Amino acid sequence: DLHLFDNSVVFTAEELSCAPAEIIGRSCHGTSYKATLDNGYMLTVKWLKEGFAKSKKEFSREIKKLGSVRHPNLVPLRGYYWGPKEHERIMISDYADATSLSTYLSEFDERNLPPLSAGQRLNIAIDIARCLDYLHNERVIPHGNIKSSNVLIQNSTPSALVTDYSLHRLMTPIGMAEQVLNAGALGYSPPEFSSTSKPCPSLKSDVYAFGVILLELLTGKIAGEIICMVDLTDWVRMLDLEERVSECYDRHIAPQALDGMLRIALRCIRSASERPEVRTVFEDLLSLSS
Ligand SMILES: Nc1ncnc2c1ncn2[C@@H]1O[C@H](COP(=O)(O)OP(=O)(O)NP(=O)(O)O)[C@@H](O)[C@H]1O
Ligand SMILES: [Mg+2]
Repeated sequence: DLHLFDNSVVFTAEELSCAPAEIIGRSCHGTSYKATLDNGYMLTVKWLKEGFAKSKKEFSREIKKLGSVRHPNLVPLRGYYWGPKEHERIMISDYADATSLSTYLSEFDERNLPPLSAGQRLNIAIDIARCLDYLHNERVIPHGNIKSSNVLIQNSTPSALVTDYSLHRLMTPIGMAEQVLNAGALGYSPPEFSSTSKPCPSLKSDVYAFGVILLELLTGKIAGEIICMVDLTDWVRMLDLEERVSECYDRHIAPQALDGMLRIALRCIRSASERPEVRTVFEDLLSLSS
């Protein structure tokens, strides 16, 4: 059983299974593969861990809502595969020849790549806020899985792409708990998640996680790395109170835009009640490009 949302990208279930496939990576959700169709079309084949996918009726209903979600800065979801076995729960999207933000930030020196300039960092940030603006305001659906590994950097336009959106919409409580736990471990969970036994990703949690991304863009540090002081967000928050915010900036980059980005990032990581709406954040990041 293979379902395609549009007639734009068409293939068989037997064509997908007999396609040259290579592992992209593994996560809390499951594993990602790159599949190359006969005509050159490249797809992302994301297998959800067994027990993570909701029952067929709910999953189909929820994923069709996600299938209609389209934005230039969001990677298109083309379909899904539902097989006779319990492990055969696959989400199918476009494949982008890119490098993720976390891979760029951590392994840029090892690779040929030059560090991201101050302008590129502002640009990535605007492309992400643009996408969340649309999700939050027009579709009223949270991403809920924001992390630097879900931000893709490509040479072609648009420079930044957001992937793996709204997965909590398709999962059992088991699936959702594993996602929240992993986001907590990586540092993307807001302070209100501590007060709940079973917290759910939301429009509010997205703005928090977006704040952590802005901090990774500004410092050049991955969110889950411990710092001698300890938390990335705590580091910046502790440095700010001690009048030492400038010291957080990546040594590979100070343009006023970085300070603008910092004031926005700090607003994003405040309590739910003081946390700005995503349109305000998008507009404020956008004013920095002028
Ligand atoms: N198209 C891509 N180009 C480059 N890197 C990618 C691409 N897709 C995924 N990656 C990276 O490969 C790894 C696996 O991606 P993925 O399977 O989406 O897991 P994740 O991003 O770690 N977590 P999640 O998406 O929430 O399940 C991550 O380090 C991604 O940043
Ligand atoms: Mg991903």
